[PDB]
Amino acid sequence: GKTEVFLNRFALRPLNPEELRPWRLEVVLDPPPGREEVYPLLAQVARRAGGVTVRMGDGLASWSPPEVLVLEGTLARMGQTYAYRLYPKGRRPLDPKDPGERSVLSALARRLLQERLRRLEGVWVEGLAVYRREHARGPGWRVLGGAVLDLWVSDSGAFLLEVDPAYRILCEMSLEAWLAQGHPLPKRVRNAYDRRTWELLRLGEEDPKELPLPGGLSLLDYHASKGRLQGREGGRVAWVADPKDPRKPIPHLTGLLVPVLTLEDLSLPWEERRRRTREIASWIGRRLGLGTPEAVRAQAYRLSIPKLMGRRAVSKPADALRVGFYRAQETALALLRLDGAQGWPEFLRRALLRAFGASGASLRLHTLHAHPSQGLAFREALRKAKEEGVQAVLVLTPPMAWEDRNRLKALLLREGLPSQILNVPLREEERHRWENALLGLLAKAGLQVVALSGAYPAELAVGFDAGGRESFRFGGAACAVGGHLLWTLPEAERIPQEVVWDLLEETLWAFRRKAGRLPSRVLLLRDGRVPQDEFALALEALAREGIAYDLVSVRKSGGGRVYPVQGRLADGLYVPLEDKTFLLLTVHRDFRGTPRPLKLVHEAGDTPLEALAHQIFHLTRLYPASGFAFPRLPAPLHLADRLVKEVGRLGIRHLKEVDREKLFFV
DNA sequence: CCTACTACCTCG
DNA sequence: TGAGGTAGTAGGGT
Ligand SMILES: [Mg+2]
Repeated sequence: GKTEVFLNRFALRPLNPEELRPWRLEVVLDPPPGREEVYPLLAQVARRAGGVTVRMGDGLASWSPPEVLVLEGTLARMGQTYAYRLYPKGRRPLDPKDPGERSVLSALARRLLQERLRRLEGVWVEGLAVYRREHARGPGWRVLGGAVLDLWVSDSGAFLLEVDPAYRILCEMSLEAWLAQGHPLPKRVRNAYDRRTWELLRLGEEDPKELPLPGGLSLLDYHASKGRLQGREGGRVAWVADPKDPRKPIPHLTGLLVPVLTLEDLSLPWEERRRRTREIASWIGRRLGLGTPEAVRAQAYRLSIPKLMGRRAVSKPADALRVGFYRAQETALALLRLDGAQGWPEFLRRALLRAFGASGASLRLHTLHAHPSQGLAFREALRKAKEEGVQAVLVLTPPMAWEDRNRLKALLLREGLPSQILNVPLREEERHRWENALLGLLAKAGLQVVALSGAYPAELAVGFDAGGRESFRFGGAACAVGGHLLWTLPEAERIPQEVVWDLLEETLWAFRRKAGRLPSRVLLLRDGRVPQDEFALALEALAREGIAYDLVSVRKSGGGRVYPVQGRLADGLYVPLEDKTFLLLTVHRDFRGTPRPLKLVHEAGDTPLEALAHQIFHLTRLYPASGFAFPRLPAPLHLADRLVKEVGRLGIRHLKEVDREKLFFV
């Protein structure tokens, strides 16, 4: 079932010979810099030279003639002040089919765009973003509307425009004028004289004229020495703290600070965004000399709608609260009220009783008559509950302090009980909140509430997540789904490539328990965010235990946007691009702006791409703790993310007191 | 490319 | 602590 789509990219004219044959320029820096310092330097030199020049190798490339560039000059990096001399080395014709050359050409194109935007009338320009309309204004502020553009070169030697509409919140005032309008104090603020930012702590009346500043002159005298005040006598003392270490305070002036405004002190329907993409594309196209922008169309396919099921077919995990679960053994749940009231609110008890009745499962509801503020007796009531088949506890409480939330969760978890919080006051009308809480509680108690009916290539699908930003050197989490759902952690700084295999191996082991075999083929999912080689060991071991596998990277960005040529916009959209890579629009709702397609890469294995798309998109529905909206990412990745978030939150790098079939972290 | 924060709007 | 995605904002001396 195929269709056709638009991407938010636009084809423009092919590059002329002069652009294919740009000026090449050698660079010398006195003093000669190191090895891990030369590149940032060269970029700085390229900005310094002026014109449409970029870095190429250890030199520069330009579309502007040497005669309008700044050939000799002075510069300052990390203390070392350099002098640079440029030497024209002729014109080097680059080929777009060559990736390195094309990368240089694309840099030159981005430069071209930036320069053409800078010399443009009537618009408000910032970087590669252009803003054309005032969408809102207020006493001292503004919300501009426009688009973030991009411009690169295809391997075919042609320009490519990318357009995505956006708003920009701007402040037209200094901090003092902002405060003089009676507006509240912003959390973040900026130097009016440079780009450094701070967090605003408070105000001070320790007058600016008489405020000693580390050996010598005063606040005012200091700032006036650097010619920042430029005549004007600045405002009152603003106490500001550099974002890094908020412990140490630093004096400043409200007349030299500019509020950094957030929406705290603006989304578009897909159809509107499509429109404005078109409009802005046309305008930029006219204002450049790039020609007529022609939107790139792509072949797409409509994946089949997943068939969720409980004790009867279902559309969302909430209807299982009426219809019954997929797998429900006997359960005992327990209530703990941190407020003053007693017993279950009747609607929760009723919903639980119905759901279990319609599943042929027994349900026991215990009520903990103890308070978290009794250490010993509370732990005794806890163990008494646990020793009577209690599998999870629901917590009715006022909004908790964060630290107390963490403490309570930790305490209950260590005695062996996963926990769900639901805030009071709580009306029966607040349907989605307590239904969501109930689904969460059920999933934490070990229940399989929904499952996918269908034939899937990989019997087991596991997704990973790292504790560190860029390696698994700190661990450490994995989640899997058949189909039953499990999680895995490492066991208390390690060789990054070993952690991954540890997680995968245990996962396979749990599968060996509950299923009695090893899986035929498996689906390995990673959110990229890591080098591939951290998986090499796992890939080889997988190929050594005789297990078939696929490795797919799943990224949230870099796919741009996808619109339909005609008709309505739906999910289950699979857009093939080429070599092992594809877009996948997993999730969308009308009121929910415009969807952002996921970008997926097929790194290992050799299963048909469409099949992988099918299963991944289907796993989009298997997350059981939402219940009204499906996650954008496949359940294993979503769950893995939540798991490391919760491990970091609770600090449970050592937790062997809870079963791995229970999803305590939702 | 990635995270975090708050705001918004609904509830496959 | 209900949760989802899409928005905006930020981040990868004085
Ligand atoms: Mg939760």
